[PDB]
Amino acid sequence: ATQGVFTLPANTRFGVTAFANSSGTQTVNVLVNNETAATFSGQSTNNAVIGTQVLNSGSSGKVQVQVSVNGRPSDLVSAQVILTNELNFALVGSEDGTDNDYNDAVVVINWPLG
Amino acid sequence: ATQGVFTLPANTRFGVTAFANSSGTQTVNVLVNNETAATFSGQSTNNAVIGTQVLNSGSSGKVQVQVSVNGRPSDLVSAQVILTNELNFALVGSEDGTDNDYNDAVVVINWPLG
Ligand SMILES: *C(=O)C[C@@H]1O[C@@H](C)[C@@H](O)[C@@H](O)[C@@H]1O
Ligand SMILES: *C(=O)C[C@@H]1O[C@@H](C)[C@@H](O)[C@@H](O)[C@@H]1O
Ligand SMILES: [Ca+2]
Ligand SMILES: [Ca+2]
Ligand SMILES: [Ca+2]
Ligand SMILES: [Ca+2]
Repeated sequence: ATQGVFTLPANTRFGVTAFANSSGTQTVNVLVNNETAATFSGQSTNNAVIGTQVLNSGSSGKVQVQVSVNGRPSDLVSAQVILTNELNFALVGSEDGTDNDYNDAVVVINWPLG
Repeated sequence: ATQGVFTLPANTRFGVTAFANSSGTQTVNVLVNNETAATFSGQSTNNAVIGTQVLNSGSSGKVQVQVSVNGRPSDLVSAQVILTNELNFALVGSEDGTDNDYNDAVVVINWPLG
């Protein structure tokens, strides 16, 4: 099934943050309305933040997260969680190798802000 | 019900990251084995990271997140979500006022690392 695609409320500010836990350099692309709005790149095996950004969901609200390592797309896992019917989380995990820990690039999207 | 308390695997490294979305300074306390392991403090209305760190779940694996503003404890919402039976997220939201957006301090715990 398709992973890493989330439908946010339109024209809403959201935060996106990426962590790295891999020997390979992780590249995270954040797509809004099917067009690249942010790109994070970095390497770390200690959960270092390779990028954090505030974006706008745009007119369609469609937000897609893509992860790649040296041009090869990573396998993604994703889910959305809503707490007390207000606080939203869009979580993405990714695997670039064989150990299947799916933390090589961890992307957290949270909204609302402010 | 009790919120902000998660049972992690024992002696396991985990990342903890806090965001701020409020006019008040957020004080986030991360407890391990009922003892304060880390304290984040900052103010932001644009989802700025007021703290990110790698900690150890300890001999019991008990991790508690506490949030307070000007000494007054905030109301917490929390849940844990596991993706592909391996990737773990512990999420915390907090409310310091009356608008009930529960993003004033957002804490995300993720494991495993590396
Ligand atoms: C090799 O590059 C694979 C890779 O890096 C390891 C340090 C570990 O994080 C593994 O999960 C990751 O896929
Ligand atoms: C005011 O101090 C309350 C406070 O700050 C606002 C800017 C908004 O973020 C609100 O949710 C927060 O509780
Ligand atoms: Ca991996
Ligand atoms: Ca890894
Ligand atoms: Ca609030
Ligand atoms: Ca707020």
